[PDB]
Amino acid sequence: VSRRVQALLDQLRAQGIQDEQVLNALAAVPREKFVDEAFEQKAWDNIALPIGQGQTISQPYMVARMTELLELTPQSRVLEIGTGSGYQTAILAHLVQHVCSVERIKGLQWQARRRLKNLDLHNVSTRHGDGWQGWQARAPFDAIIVTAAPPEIPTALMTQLDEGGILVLPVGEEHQYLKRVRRRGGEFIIDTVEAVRFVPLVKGELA
Ligand SMILES: Nc1ncnc2c1ncn2[C@@H]1O[C@H](CSCC[C@H](N)C(=O)O)[C@@H](O)[C@H]1O
Repeated sequence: VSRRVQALLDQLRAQGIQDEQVLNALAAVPREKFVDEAFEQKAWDNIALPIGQGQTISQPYMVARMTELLELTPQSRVLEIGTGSGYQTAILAHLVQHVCSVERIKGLQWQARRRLKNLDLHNVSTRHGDGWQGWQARAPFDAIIVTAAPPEIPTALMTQLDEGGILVLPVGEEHQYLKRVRRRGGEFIIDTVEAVRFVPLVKGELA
């Protein structure tokens, strides 16, 4: 593993990431493939970077943290909202049996699908759509992860959780916090994790 890669991993560990499976997945996904050639030198810096349409690839720490919170196993059926570059999608694909991923901007969904195909990842289903609606046909899910921030928790994304299912998302506008929602019998339990700042999860009209 390259110097820049081990530098990132060490930084993430120092920042409290403990799941070595998640770190191993991070190491195995060529992050540079997910940003423009112009950002090649900084592709492994622990920062967000511009991707195709006013959107950004998330900071590797935030990716690791959110991925940890989902408590994934190789049996997990996962729903991801906000494919973007496909970077987080690729990470999840290394960890679980199947990932379904929804992106509202057709241009991004299309490029992401190709990238994942190019990485020999065959356990991913991608969709151009509005993730406020989840993906009912593929439901329920053991884990749902949202990489854009709605002002409220989308109802469908609780409904589509299986028993013991975990939803992880940033919530808010002026004040955003990362939240974990767990389905437990007749109840959902909502915990607050940390402060964050994401682009909004945009409702309806597909870009
Ligand atoms: N309603 C919606 N449904 C699906 N995706 C949405 C959405 N609103 C915003 N998004 C998308 O959420 C993404 C936030 S950037 C996500 C980064 C991505 N996880 C990666 O690794 O590259 C953007 O691509 C944006 O288009």
